[PDB]
Amino acid sequence: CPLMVKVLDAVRGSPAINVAMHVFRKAADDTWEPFASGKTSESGELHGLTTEEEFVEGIYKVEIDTKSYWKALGISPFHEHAEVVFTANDSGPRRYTIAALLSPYSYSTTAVVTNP
Amino acid sequence: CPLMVKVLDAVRGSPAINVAMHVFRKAADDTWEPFASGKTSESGELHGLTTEEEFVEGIYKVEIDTKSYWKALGISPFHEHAEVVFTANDSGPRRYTIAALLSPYSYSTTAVVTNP
Amino acid sequence: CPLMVKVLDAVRGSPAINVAMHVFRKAADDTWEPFASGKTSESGELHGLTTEEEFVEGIYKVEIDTKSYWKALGISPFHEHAEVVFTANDSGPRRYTIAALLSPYSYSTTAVVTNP
Amino acid sequence: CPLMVKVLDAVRGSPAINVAMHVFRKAADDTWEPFASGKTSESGELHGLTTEEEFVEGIYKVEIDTKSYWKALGISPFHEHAEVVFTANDSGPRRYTIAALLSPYSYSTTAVVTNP
Ligand SMILES: N#Cc1cc(I)c(O)c(I)c1
Ligand SMILES: N#Cc1cc(I)c(O)c(I)c1
Ligand SMILES: N#Cc1cc(I)c(O)c(I)c1
Ligand SMILES: N#Cc1cc(I)c(O)c(I)c1
Repeated sequence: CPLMVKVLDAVRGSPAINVAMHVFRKAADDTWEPFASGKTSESGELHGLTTEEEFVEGIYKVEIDTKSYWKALGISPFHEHAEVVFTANDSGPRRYTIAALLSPYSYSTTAVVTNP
Repeated sequence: CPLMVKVLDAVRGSPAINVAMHVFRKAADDTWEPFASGKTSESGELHGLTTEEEFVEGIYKVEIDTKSYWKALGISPFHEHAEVVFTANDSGPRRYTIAALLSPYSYSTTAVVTNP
Repeated sequence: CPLMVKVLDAVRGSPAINVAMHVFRKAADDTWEPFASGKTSESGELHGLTTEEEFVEGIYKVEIDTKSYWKALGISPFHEHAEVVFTANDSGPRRYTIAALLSPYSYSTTAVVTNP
Repeated sequence: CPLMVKVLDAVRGSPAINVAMHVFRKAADDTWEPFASGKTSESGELHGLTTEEEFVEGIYKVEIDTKSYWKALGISPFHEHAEVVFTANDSGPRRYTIAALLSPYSYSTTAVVTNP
């Protein structure tokens, strides 16, 4: 599991559960190709998006569907989604944890990058 | 000032100056059409992106080149850029301030939306 | 304006108005001596806390009553208050902007420090 | 383990390791009494601060020594420490995870509160 995403709800002080996300990888022609997808568990975490073999060097984009999450709570939020765009594995394989901290009109995103 | 972007440097405790960004508007075929652009001033602010007449309902994307900012300071950052994607003006004109608070491995973005 | 505090509401996407705060300065016996206070304006800003002559080297604490702010909106928040503790003016006068970005279960605070 | 604190370094994209913190609890006379202390592990986490039996209702203050952390890296940061002040267990026993995301001139703190 070289890529994990964790999402927290800053309004309720809880993991953000059942948050969908779509992961793209930039292709050779500079377009976004589908890479992986899933939704967060009861812990706010999404594990198992990819494998060490599949997660090669590249530019990846994680699109977190924050709008659906807020709308289901009756909140009309600002953002369409929370986006995270990054180059991965440029200097060899790494493990990435992406955290997203969500409020209706604000989000933060942080990466913890470790060398296995 | 229908749309203003303010960028702060959370490492140095200063406005983030000379930060380049492009703004796009989503087209009917889901592609991103060029809309506005500029770079932040010595106050970290970018004013004059659009006018009220031009800034109508749509999904807008602000792509902030945070990578170039950090690289100019000799820091290898995580993100390729900071993206802010939002629907604007769906209830008629509003004034939007997008704030971005930058660190090498983390950013936060917040919107202040006011009715004229 | 040697010390200014700006407070934003990350749930509603607005300045946080009428937010009360007290500023203290640490005494030689480690107790907190009253220094300044006020509440944020309709722009979310609190100006006029001190003057350059009065604002000398020390450890300062800004105690922002975020709990009362959320309770007035019918939200039970996590924090009793948001505290910002920092040494100021140890290299002579500077100008300080303290920003606080508020959510019920999360806050961020950033400083912008400039040399006059 | 009803209280856990996790600290992340937003400059380096890593857990903040060996970060000291001191936890106080407000006494009946409105003074801060010592409650617990420790430092973060290699994962950025501090477990075992207290027990279910000892962690009664009260107002608690976690003081995270962020200044020593940055200084050891050669950075002169803004804050003396990152503070988290909260009422715990007001409606029965809960489990608290406090996360702190650190930059030299900015920090965020978020709580995840769960019912066992
Ligand atoms: N694999 C895969 C996959 C990638 C994307 I981008 C998706 O939106 C979905 I649904 C699946
Ligand atoms: N923001 C944030 C954040 C909160 C928790 I709890 C984490 O484990 C990580 I990694 C990041
Ligand atoms: N965080 C933050 C923040 C700081 C400043 I100085 C701003 O003007 C705005 I808008 C947001
Ligand atoms: N128990 C305990 C304990 C509480 C505090 I506050 C401390 O600063 C130390 I050192 C230990």
